[PDB]
Amino acid sequence: YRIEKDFLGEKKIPADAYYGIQTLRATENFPITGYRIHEELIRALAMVKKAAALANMETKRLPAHIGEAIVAACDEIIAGQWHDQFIVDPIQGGAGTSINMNANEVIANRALEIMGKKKGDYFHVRPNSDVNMSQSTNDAFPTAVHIAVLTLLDHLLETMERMRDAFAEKAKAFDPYIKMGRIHLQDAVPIRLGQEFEAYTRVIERDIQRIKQSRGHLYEINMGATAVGTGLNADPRYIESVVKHLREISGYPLVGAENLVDATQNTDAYTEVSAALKVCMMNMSKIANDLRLMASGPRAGLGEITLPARQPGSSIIPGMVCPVMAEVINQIAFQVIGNDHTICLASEAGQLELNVMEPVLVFNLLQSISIMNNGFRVFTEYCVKGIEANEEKMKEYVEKSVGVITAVNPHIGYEVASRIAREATLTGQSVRDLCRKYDVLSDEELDLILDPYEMTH
Amino acid sequence: YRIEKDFLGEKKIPADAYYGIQTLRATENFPITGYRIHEELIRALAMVKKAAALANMETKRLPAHIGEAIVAACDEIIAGQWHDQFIVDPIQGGAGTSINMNANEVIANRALEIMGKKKGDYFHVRPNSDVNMSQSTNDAFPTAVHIAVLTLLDHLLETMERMRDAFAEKAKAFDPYIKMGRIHLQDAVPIRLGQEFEAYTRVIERDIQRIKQSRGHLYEINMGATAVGTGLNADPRYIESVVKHLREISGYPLVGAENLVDATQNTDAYTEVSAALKVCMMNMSKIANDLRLMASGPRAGLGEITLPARQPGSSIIPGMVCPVMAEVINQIAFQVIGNDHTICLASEAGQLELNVMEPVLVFNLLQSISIMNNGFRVFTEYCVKGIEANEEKMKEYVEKSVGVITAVNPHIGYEVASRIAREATLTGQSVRDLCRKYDVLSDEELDLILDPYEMTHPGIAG
Amino acid sequence: YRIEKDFLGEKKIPADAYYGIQTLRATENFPITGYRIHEELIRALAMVKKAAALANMETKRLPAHIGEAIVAACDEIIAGQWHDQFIVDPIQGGAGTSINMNANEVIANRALEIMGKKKGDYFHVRPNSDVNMSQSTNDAFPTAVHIAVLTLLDHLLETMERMRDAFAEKAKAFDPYIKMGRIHLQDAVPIRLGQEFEAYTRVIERDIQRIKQSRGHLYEINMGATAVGTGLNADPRYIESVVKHLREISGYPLVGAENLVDATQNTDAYTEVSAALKVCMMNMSKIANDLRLMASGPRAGLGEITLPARQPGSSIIPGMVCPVMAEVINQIAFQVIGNDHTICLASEAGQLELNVMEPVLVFNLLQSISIMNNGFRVFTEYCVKGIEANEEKMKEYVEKSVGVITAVNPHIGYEVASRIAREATLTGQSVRDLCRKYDVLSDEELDLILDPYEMTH
Amino acid sequence: YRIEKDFLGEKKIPADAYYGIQTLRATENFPITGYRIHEELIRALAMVKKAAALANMETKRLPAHIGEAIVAACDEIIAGQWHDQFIVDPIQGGAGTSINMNANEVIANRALEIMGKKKGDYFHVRPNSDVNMSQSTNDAFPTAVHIAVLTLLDHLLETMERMRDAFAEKAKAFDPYIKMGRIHLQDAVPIRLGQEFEAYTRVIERDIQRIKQSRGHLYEINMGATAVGTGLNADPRYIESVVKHLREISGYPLVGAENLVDATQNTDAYTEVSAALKVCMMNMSKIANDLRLMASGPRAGLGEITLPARQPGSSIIPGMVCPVMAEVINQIAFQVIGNDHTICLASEAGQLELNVMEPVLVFNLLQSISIMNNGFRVFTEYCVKGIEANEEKMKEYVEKSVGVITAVNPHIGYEVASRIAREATLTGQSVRDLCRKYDVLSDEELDLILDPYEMTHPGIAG
Repeated sequence: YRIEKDFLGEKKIPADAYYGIQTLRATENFPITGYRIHEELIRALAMVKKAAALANMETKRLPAHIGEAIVAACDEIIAGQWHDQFIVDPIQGGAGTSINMNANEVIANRALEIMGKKKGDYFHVRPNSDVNMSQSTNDAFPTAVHIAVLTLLDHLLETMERMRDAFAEKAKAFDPYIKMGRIHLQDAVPIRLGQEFEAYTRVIERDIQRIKQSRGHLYEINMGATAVGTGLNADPRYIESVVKHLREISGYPLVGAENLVDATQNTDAYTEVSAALKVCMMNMSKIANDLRLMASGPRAGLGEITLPARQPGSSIIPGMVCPVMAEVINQIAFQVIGNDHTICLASEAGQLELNVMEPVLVFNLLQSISIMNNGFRVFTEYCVKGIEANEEKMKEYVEKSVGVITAVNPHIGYEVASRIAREATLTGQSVRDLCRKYDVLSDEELDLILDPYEMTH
Repeated sequence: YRIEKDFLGEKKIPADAYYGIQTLRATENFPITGYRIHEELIRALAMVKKAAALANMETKRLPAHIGEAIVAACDEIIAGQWHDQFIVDPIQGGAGTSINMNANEVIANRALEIMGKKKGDYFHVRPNSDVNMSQSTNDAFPTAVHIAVLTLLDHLLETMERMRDAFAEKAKAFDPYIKMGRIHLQDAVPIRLGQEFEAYTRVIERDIQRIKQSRGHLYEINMGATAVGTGLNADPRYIESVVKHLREISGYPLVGAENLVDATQNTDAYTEVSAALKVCMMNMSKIANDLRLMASGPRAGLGEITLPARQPGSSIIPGMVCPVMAEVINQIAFQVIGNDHTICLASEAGQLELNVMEPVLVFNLLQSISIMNNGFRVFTEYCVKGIEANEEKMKEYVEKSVGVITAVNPHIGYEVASRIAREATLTGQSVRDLCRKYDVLSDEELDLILDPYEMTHPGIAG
Repeated sequence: YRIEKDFLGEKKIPADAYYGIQTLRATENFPITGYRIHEELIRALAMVKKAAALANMETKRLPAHIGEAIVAACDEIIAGQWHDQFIVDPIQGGAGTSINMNANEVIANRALEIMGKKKGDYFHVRPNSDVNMSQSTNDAFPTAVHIAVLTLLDHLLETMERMRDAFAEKAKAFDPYIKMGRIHLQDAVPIRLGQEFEAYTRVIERDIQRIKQSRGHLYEINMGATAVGTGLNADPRYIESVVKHLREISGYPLVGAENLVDATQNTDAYTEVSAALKVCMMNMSKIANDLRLMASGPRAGLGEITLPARQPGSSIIPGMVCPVMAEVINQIAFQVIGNDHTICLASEAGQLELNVMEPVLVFNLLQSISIMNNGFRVFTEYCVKGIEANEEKMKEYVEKSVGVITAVNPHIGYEVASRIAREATLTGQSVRDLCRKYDVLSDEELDLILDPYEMTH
Repeated sequence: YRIEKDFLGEKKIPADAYYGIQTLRATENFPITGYRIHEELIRALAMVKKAAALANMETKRLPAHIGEAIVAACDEIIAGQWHDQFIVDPIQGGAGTSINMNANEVIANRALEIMGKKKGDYFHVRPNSDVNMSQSTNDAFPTAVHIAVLTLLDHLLETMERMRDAFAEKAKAFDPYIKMGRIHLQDAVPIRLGQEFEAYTRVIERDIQRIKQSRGHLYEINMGATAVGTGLNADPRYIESVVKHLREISGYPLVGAENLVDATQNTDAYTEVSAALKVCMMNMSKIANDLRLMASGPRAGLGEITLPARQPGSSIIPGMVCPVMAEVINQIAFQVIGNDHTICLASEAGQLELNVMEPVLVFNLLQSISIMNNGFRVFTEYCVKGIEANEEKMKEYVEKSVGVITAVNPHIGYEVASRIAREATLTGQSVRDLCRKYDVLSDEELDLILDPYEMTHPGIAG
């Protein structure tokens, strides 16, 4: 077992632990969710401390002795080694200092090991002065967040690009199938199933464009802002360097933000991304609700489509297939939305030079992106691609629908057709037979006028 | 065009206008929605200034010649006269001072008229010193709000009490009608339409109880808190009196809040009411969505019920009758909810001794209660009461339904019924006719097992 | 008094009223808020019915007799005449049919008058068959909404462009004033007031760009979609015409949307705009909260700035100036946000070929835009432009702040300065005198190192 | 790697695993958050399956040899053994069937072990037929949730009861300390720090009462509703028993809900609790924001109080101690609220006889209650109890404060004090020293008028 000390006092650290006291304080201070910070944040945090070491060696302020040990340790965390040592709670006080410190304390103790030394020999490698040199919480943490968010969004757009492709196929596959369009859930006018799926396809096209764009503002990073944006204690040479390194390390077209005070106090890049995602899920939640409708049944329901069975839907009803893949999408949407409200609240709570609510914000932000990526992947494969149509059921609905009379409207007028249609719904007779009862159009005119393939117009 | 002044400068007031400069400033300062403050708040504001005058006369500090003129003017605003004059915007800066002052400047100029003077002759009847004596914005405005909110809530509960009665009838009416219960929209086991409507009836019973309770905290009023809650420069005798009067005037069992600092800085009474309403509308929005489904018609949908036509549903489709009464309920719910978020935000934004966001809060609060009361009234009368069943459509679904096999399960055993169920799904034949094809059960027996009542009670249908 | 009839029955219309029965039904059916539909929607509705008349004459299906009377009536409503006759409730059932009908019934009865005839002579001019020809609720109403929303957004961006200009001046004006940056509300490091106002200026720059972009999707309009998107009962010639007219009439670069089924069932254009606005107000609500802080006082408070007095702030405290212009901005933000939640809910509730919740949606959407435009206009003039600084109070804060020791950190190290800073806060002595007590830097090194104008970095 | 099958096909289960195929499917189907379902739900799930076994033995329909093995396995999960095995994702399709089945497949395979068999030997102990007898997803899962929610709420109220005690002490401690009340952040009239803390104390008192009440509706449980609420194929004797057992097992005064259709389709019990919590956190988030203000320090801010340092506040600024305990409260509030929106959305999305969104609902609900209980515990101990006052800083603000003129107003009159107040603002001198400069009041008199207690009670400070 180790022992370490701080203003507050002395603390017993497990000897296996690469994490230090400031992390131990925060695990005691903020036992809130007991989740762990997103994996992709840890990776990003390591990329930053590395670029920071690299830059501090380039400006001959950090000894290459220490910096290379740090760089070595970073590279391992980047590779995915020491994640289990990041143990602070995503929901935490101190504006994300206890996250920054968790990285500082782990990268140090593992740079020690790599110098052959032992953990807690902070003398050789110092969390504050060496790992975190030229840096504050207030530039490292967000710069990480920016890179994390970007990586996840890029995963998202891949998954969505695939999802769009999936819907697009079903557009083509179902293009020739005729069905009843519904409006207020009331039977309206003929439409082809495939036109509905094109509709889905295009809203998704748009979601992709909006989420793509949300990234633009993230490419700007506040590195070398230090405390407030003033960039005190940072050498412009370090600032120029640490960015180029971050650009190389990350593989992202990052750029120093033109105003550092601005990029340090404003959280609008995040609210913007969340906003784009919320929109996305509103759309998808709807499309989900549609599929669940059309798949209602299989007898006392619309029964226009069928979705791949993925599990026994019920515990007591034999032969129960529930639309569970859509359902999960619905539920995800409810998350993302609720998360947006958290994000927004947090974004607003900012005061003067710093927003201290960044943690819960980022927790929800990153969560939102991940959840969607997962939901979409499973939904693309397990449900969407496997959707099948009941054309005979769908054609039947057309053949027994008053609503076809919307085609006889420009010859007979809305008033003469409204009365024929009110009579047909009540008596339950075909529209054709009530047009021959009133003798309002001829039979050879009805064969033409009341022909279902009027969707194309 | 009369001229008035305050420590900022001078303004031209129309001479017709009973409202003063501080109101003019606010109409310039906050031209935001250009709505007018709720009618029921104006009434309440007048009730308060009246109780305040009455109390200030009773403690021999306001001259009876001025107070009675004020009381007279209040009584008219209560009766519904001078509402046109209230012209400040519900969304406004200043924590609701510009509302308080719009009541002060109108009650004064009309108490003037009533004592034979002319408007603007403030020397005699003073907005600040007389109308608003023993009072701050921070006690008059909320105390009004509390009375307003209570009156509207009481209208609401009457409307809902009536709505629950409406649903309850449809529970009884539809009690014998059998249909397919749905689960994930998939066909499950039989249920009677009336059981669904009892479900609606009871959630509403509960909504009523929650909204009823939300009122408790409103009965406490902070009158005589003055600026901050310390109650400084206000006489306990005035505080005791002004409450007593407000109780008589309003009709409500109001009580001075035990802690005035508390009742002046905390807005939790309001967030509490909103909360109760949000819950209410979640439930109703659901019930609405149900009805819209069950009325999916005319042919390509469930078609289990029909809701009264109230208008031509569509402009181009002949014969379209839409569930527009339910639809409006859905839309209201979305408001109430969004409003709760506004309310909550505003309630949280409080700092130290005062919450300055009370206006938008109250705007949304009062709006929510009103729009609900209205939505419910119209929905009760023009939809719920007029709902009818398609019992032959509903019974048909049962008769051609696989899930019915759960009811004849204990008399055939799981093995023999697993095969009858797999056969009925494939062939698509009724399970009754597959029970006498196999001749596992008698016709009389099947009458008793596939009884509307028997398939839908706890027990084994035997 | 007039009398009119429909399936439901006979109705007594005031004789003065240009509105018909279908409007009377809806005023009875939906006595919800008793507001009136936005003025700018009425204007838009008229622009549409006009383009529709014009197009129906061009395709020689509407008699020029009737159409020109309609066009005449439209032109007056456009000019702002008959607004008082639009009396249906913004929150209403029927997906916005009762709005469409209110226009139909007013434009007809006023086209009658302009033919010398009398109201209720629907025989001459028919609400359904003539005013509303080639049209459904489901294309007229949204196409209007699209034009309304665009006009209001354009007003908004003007107002905001002006607001940005206002902040930008204060950036320059306050550039030389030094103050204490605060972080978690704790005193941190020097910053210039003007850097704070640049921060405000740039977040606003960004808001403008996002709101500008939100418009793109609105330019696409679904005109000639009719019921469902299929475009049944609409002649492609009418479709081509009615757009070009709408483009000319409106003055907007409108375009027929590539898919009509898509633009008829998806409400993502609206959720997108709301989203952009919500973000905007999060930012502004913050900036507002900042100003109210810095203007706290005037004695027991920060007292770094002063805002124009705009009214007696209090009823009993003499000499009370409250930051009421900022406060109203805060309150507006709370609206816009809550409205976004309404909009989103409504947008999601869509089912199959139509979203029937469009009304409350549009009510909140249009409201949001208007409220902001108003709030911003008043806030730009009445508060922002008049903001004044208390430099002597702000300089004083610098001169008595431990936080200046962040500048002596790279020479002394974080550990030696953390102890000097913990001692100075407790004892309340200057940092200089505790650096000469420890003799850790010379006096000529402190004159340089602890010099406040380190913000520039 | 054992092999299992159901009507979809075959799967390879690790042999270590007590979980079955239906759980494996769901872990594949719903790899969403990769969180695990709350611990307290697992406990509850086990309590239910136990009461269910017990009841099915008591009604002579489950063999005692299987039931006791089940009961044994439940008791272990209750005791906290087999939680590792619960592996389905809180956010999942299927309305919480995959949770029910994860309990069924684990309790079975471990009841097997306990009757000497091997896992996968379902013949003997069957997930569906035995573990889940007399039960559907739609009664077991919610009944669990109800018990879970109750247990966490009871932890919450203990924590809050303690929190209110904490604030209440600071009310007493700080009762004599005078400071400037603020209004719109502008200086107003004197108030005592302790009055502010009593305000906090009482809002919390009220939060407790609201959360207490939210529980009432949870005590009603839908056990024996089976699929839809009709309760078909479940024996009233089982229903009477299984409740009785759940009451003993859980400790809670549970009761069979009068209407089972109602308690099966309505989710208003949950929206009600969330609502109460949201209100709570609005209040706390405010109180938090207050404390952060008053602790704005060290020099360039209010500096009226100090909160216990709990960590180095900053990484680059030496000496930075931040109000991190309050900050965490703020952040929690934002969660709870956002979660309420998720909950509400989900509650509304219900259709007809079942709400299939119950999982995300419950995930957020349970999360909200937990994170609150934790936030409060740590905030009570590491912040509230350790708060200290800067009474000389606070008294100084009073002594150099214009608003103090409201207190010496009745003894000088409005005319003479209007001029002393305009002079004190300009010159910046204390109003006490301007009262003896003009010699309008004696020093002894000023002691009594500018008394901490006198400036802050109802009355006239004389």
